[PDB]
Amino acid sequence: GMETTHYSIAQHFSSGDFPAVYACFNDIIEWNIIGNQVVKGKADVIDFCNKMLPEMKGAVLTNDNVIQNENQIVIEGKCRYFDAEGKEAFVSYCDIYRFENDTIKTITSYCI
Amino acid sequence: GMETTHYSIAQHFSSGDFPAVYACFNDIIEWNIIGNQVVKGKADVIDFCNKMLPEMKGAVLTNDNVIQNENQIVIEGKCRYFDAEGKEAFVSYCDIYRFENDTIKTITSYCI
Repeated sequence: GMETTHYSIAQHFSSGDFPAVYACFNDIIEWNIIGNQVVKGKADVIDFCNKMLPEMKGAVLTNDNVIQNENQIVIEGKCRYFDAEGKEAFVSYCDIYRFENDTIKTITSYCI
Repeated sequence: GMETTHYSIAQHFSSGDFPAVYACFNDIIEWNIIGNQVVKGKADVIDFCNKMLPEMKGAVLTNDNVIQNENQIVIEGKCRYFDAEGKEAFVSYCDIYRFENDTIKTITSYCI
């Protein structure tokens, strides 16, 4: 049902596998990366995700926790990557999805 | 009912009015301030909140959005405060509460 589809979409996006869910983007999707920027519209969000994709492919992302209602879903997780000293580092993230039926209407990401 | 009580508790904590909800803390409550620290146990979390309270009283906190299931609740908001130049600044927060019936079991805060 809808709950399982939302769950899957969110899991894929949060873990960096953006291309698996581009077809689920609303035409006017917004991605609000808190403290950074808001990317708006299907084409601009897909292009931004594609620019970012190699960084995700080189990193290791683990989704840790999920909070789901009928409409909105929240995923916490961590992204392991390597810093300037070429040393291991971790970004802790919280991604919040608002769906409009089976499309992603908004994504809000807190990344620390 | 339970949903409205959880909602109220979370609203008060997220807006910095910690003393209104100390009586709702679980004995082994944990507050995980992402990228900072984990404060553990009722007494230590209350003491930490009390140390922080004057900073909250001098700031202006606005809860913007809420995602609630039967158990866990997520509040997004912003805290307006003044920086080193004595200039206005804003921390964007996402607070995630896990309840154990009517007690707060865990709080996880992402603050940017």
